[PDB]
Amino acid sequence: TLTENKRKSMEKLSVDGVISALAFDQRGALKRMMAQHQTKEPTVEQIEELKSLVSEELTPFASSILLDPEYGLPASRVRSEEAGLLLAYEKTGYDATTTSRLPDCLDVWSAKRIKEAGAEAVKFLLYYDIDGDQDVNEQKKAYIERIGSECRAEDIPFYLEILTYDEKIADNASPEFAKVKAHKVNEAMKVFSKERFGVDVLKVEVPVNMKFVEGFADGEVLFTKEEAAQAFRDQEASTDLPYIYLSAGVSAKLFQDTLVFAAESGAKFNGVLCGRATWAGSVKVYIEEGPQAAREWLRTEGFKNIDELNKVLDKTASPWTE
Amino acid sequence: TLTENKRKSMEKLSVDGVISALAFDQRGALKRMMAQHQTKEPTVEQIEELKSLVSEELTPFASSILLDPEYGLPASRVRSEEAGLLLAYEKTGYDATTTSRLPDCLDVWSAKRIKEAGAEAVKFLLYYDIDGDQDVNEQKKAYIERIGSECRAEDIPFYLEILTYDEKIADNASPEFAKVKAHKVNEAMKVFSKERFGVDVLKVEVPVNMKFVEGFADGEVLFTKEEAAQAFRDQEASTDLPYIYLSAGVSAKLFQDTLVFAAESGAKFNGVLCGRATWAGSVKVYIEEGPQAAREWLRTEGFKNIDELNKVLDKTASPWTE
Ligand SMILES: [Ca+2]
Ligand SMILES: [Ca+2]
Ligand SMILES: [Ca+2]
Ligand SMILES: [Ca+2]
Ligand SMILES: [Ca+2]
Repeated sequence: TLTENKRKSMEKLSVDGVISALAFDQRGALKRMMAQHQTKEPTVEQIEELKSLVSEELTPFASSILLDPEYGLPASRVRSEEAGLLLAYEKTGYDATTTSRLPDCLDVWSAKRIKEAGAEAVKFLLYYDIDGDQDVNEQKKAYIERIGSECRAEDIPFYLEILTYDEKIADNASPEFAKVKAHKVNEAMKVFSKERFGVDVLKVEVPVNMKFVEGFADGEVLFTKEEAAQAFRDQEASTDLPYIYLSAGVSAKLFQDTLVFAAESGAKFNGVLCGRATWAGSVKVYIEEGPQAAREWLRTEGFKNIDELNKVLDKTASPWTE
Repeated sequence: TLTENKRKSMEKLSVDGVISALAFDQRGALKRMMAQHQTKEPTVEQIEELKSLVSEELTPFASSILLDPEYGLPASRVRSEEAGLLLAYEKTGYDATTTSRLPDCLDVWSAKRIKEAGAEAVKFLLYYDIDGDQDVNEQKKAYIERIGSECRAEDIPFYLEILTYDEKIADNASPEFAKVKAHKVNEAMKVFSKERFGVDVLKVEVPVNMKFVEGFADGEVLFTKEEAAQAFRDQEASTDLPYIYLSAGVSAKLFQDTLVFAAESGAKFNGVLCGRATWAGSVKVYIEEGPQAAREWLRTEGFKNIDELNKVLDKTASPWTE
């Protein structure tokens, strides 16, 4: 049950119980995208500006925006007044030399400081392999307990993002991983739905790799529609917390088709925290043609993209408000 | 100020508003004492036993005991029913290679787990140099905010221990450091007394190296008694929080003399988190004549030691109930 302040914050992040949030806390990933289109290293000024442009042009069409404290603070101050704010709390990436992918908060940040920076939610990404090293997972669970406790104290919603993996499978897009994905996703949600983690909303993957599902696949078919549908019902049965989907490994259209398939299957998901697909194309335009050009792209292609997603969400998502 | 549960825990940690706590969360430092008679590397059993012996024999005469989650959990279960329990949350020691001495919680622990382990307080040691790198201190302040937040959420008193140092002064006991100690201690207390850090009790050094104070000094004299007394008054005015003294670099007798002097100077300290000198003479006896001998040393010399300290506290310490 939400405290008064957490409920107020949840309300600021959604519309009629549905979270239609724009994810733009990309840091290293965004810089790498930018570097594709110019010779000089992308600058802090360029990065901050592009985030500000996306925030200004697209938040009128989003219930909230997720930004990073590193480059995203100016962008947060120019968001639509109707849109709420989440700030990321985790350091990006993971050590490729090991399989542990341990969580680490930004060095000079705390839940209190995230709140003071005007956020209505603390977001934190955790990599989790339910079948992995038990001592590694013990450390991960302890770390999430601390964060959930911070958020309880600061009275600010805790959005926990879970990205699954397997210590022994290098490629999550592989058929090998696809066969175990539902297990990884749904069992991880079951663990992190425990009261002791203090989570208010789970940001999670769809529990199936739709590219291998009958009727969605163009190549090999690993699952029938009924099998895929059962993975969604299992996911729904894994938690009683609000949860929202992130998009990965799929085209904007497939993600939208997945949202429809999810709702048809019985998943009562409560929205999305989705980004790249919507503003991606503006990065090239910003680098090559400049800010005003980027605005124009966002006002046209950007809007068209977010609009189509919104219409789908509007007919697929269920409200977290019971 | 204190919530109902924090106050109840605070009361379990003290007697008549005075904290006479036995500090015994030493880890590496204790097995190293056990160097006498190097019949192999000290056993985890031995370490857990000595801690249990000390706990069972001495806690009847202390208001609480501080243990480490590493070796001290068995010890904590055999503590007198009249003594409260603090558990250490920080990893011991620091990197000698660098000057940052960054804090770091025990990997598989959280304030929640500490509370679940039966503790009436979370204790955390932070090394702080008020004059050191500004970014390092930013990271340290953020870290303490997080812990302070955890403890608020779990509704458990937060005991912050501050050990001061200087990035550019190797020896803590040097005359050079002595000349700035009061500055380091008192200014750090001012910082961590701010509401945002959520500290309930400060465990701090006396703000002067008494080994250089007129009348207390065996060798050269750096300060008069009036200069020392003022440092104590400055310390009293650096915080409105309850604070207790740790004993460092001095004999049991000198520590006790310092308590008297502190009180005479106008310091309203609320007890101590000490006792290493009360059980110090049993470490050798334990690996010399076995468990039985140690118990006898504790029931005799041990008791005398802690009883003697208690009598000084009765004449010097002020109740935190203020
Ligand atoms: Ca609208
Ligand atoms: Ca308006
Ligand atoms: Ca539950
Ligand atoms: Ca459910
Ligand atoms: Ca007493």
